[PDB]
Amino acid sequence: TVDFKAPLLPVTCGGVKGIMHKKKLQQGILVKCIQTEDGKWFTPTEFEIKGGHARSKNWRLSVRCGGWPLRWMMENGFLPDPP
Amino acid sequence: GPLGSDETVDFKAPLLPVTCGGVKGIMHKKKLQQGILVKCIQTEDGKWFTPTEFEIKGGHARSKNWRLSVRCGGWPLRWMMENGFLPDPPRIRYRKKKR
DNA sequence: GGGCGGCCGCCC
DNA sequence: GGGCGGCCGCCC
Repeated sequence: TVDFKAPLLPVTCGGVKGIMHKKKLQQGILVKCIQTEDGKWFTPTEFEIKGGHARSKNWRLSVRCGGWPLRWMMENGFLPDPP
Repeated sequence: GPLGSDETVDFKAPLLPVTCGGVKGIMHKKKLQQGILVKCIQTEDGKWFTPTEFEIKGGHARSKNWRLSVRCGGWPLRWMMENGFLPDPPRIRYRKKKR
């Protein structure tokens, strides 16, 4: 279940599940903000690689929330776009 | 279905009437040849668009392929290219140096 | 290095 | 014909 407004977002990338912490993402892409079910932590690009999508080189499209690319979440005000 | 419309259009002219959705514009072949990021399509209000900008203006952003969503005489621009009526624009506006 | 636009094959 | 995901290279 997905609440777009929640501080924690369930995300997927190539079938790998994670939990994204918006507060950590807001600190910039060098901060690990996505935690997988074994407790490990990933930056957005690291999670893109983890999900098999290294070649796409765009975590904003490769990482999904409820099936939506994170880019769509940013476009609709649900997720900060890190500067 | 896949064919063009019934209007007469000269496919060899330097300026082509193009359409995307309901939106009409004029494509300047000489500008398209310069590179894909060059504004080459002028709408009637005078505003200018690149091919992908024109696709978005025409309501076809989701298509992500101006070669099929932009038309001339009903024909997709891909058909115009396949038959030598339209150049395929370069990605960049200069010749790459030996690498 | 990273953002992001362009290409186009594959699906529906 | 609408749709969109995988891939990659241009450039800030």
